[PDB]
Amino acid sequence: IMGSSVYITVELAIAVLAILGNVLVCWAVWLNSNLQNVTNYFVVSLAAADIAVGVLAIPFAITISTGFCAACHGCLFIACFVLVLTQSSIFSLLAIAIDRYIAIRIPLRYNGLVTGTRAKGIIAICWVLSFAIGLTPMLGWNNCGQGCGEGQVACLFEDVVPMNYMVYFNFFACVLVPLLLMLGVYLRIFLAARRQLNIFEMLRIDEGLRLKIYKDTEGYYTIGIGHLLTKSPSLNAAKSELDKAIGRNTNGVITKDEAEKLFNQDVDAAVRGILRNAKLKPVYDSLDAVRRAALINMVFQMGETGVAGFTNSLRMLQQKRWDEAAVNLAKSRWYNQTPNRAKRVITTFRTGTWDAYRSTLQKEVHAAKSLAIIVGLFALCWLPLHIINCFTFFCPDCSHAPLWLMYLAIVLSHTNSVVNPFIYAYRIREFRQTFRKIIRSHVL
Ligand SMILES: CCNC(=O)[C@H]1O[C@@H](n2cnc3c(NCC(c4ccccc4)c4ccccc4)nc(C(=O)NCCNC(=O)NC4CCN(c5ccccn5)CC4)nc32)[C@H](O)[C@@H]1O
Repeated sequence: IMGSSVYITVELAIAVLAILGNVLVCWAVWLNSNLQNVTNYFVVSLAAADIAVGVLAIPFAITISTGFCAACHGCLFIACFVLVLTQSSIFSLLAIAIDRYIAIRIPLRYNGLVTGTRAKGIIAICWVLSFAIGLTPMLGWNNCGQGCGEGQVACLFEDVVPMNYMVYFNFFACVLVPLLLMLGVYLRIFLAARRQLNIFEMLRIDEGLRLKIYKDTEGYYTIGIGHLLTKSPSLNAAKSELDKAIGRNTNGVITKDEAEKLFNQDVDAAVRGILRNAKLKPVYDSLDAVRRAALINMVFQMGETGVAGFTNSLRMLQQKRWDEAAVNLAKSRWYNQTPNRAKRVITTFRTGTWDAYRSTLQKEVHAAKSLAIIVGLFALCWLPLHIINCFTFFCPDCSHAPLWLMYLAIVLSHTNSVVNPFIYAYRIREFRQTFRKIIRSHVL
């Protein structure tokens, strides 16, 4: 079997899978309303980039390898488009990555930051950037300012696209940097996923963390986790009290480190409050650190009068009757009014461990494994090819990778540029379910 014949065959087999698989992803997002959030706007956008990679880029990439005599600029144009379209995937994959970072690590600012308007804008930015970079060769940086006769060359990627372009501008800027950002995103999600738990993380999950001043339920300026600054209607008075509490000019913004110093002051304040209260003091003294955190949690929610309202349930906690206490607390107005928060706090009371709060993280251990898969593929599929280029460009004298290896590298580059949404999308239950619903219907 001819080598070239095996290349064209595998490459078109990829072309089709790309089309079929990614249509599938856009189909799912079209039916299921519950899939029509903003993340999936980035997913579809990649879906689409990848469809054009399958329908256009791959056929042009094949052409580029046959070496027929073409007008240099005609063959430059074909070459450029494959660069544009593969470029679009990479960046579009990166928007997906950055979308996830914000959704997992700064979830209280995600809506008012990645809205539908901005998403569509960011997609414009990706596509415009792809053209800018991929069309650069045509604006002059190319291999034919000065066999086949005059004006024509053998149509092969390396005959029209300069190797210094591909290494210095394209590799370093359009593969290495995107990859490196994706790596940092993965790692930072991972550290969030597997974070150590304590009273600070506990209340962040229940109340949120703000690093910037916001007006509250009833118009009062606040910061961190639940920290009232002033009742005064002035942002300027608010920031002034913030500076006095922190110890520098904030301009209304703090660090996570600093909001922990605040939270701890508020905790000390709740403990002092509890110690003065004769209905709570004994219950608090009898408990262990983690159940103490549960008791303090209720207080931050209801104040101390309210917590002292649970006479029966407080009694049972003092007598160490955990299951009997849990059931008692679950009958309240508190449970019915805010059930998620209460069930987590009641489990904490039942167990003396952080389990209820740990489970809240399993959805981001999920997200981190996904990013890991994407980034690992991405490195696998894009590096051999660009590493091959660098060796050719820096060390032209030295031993070559053999033909089948160099060509496999291209095949790999195009596999990632197609099967990327699908893996991300396949690992989500809501997608996986919709896939099944089409497959056992419109197909059959
Ligand atoms: C977002 C970024 N986008 C991309 O990276 C996309 O752009 C395309 N691309 C990116 N570098 C590409 C690239 N490097 C050129 C590289 C090479 C060649 C073949 C396979 C992989 C890499 C090369 C290395 C060394 C010398 C010249 C080119 N060759 C092609 C592309 O068609 N080659 C196929 C067509 N040529 C050829 O058979 N020449 C032959 C190969 C064997 N000979 C050798 C070998 C060693 C030394 C001298 N002579 C004679 C020339 N395509 C590329 C590819 O589709 C990527 O997905």
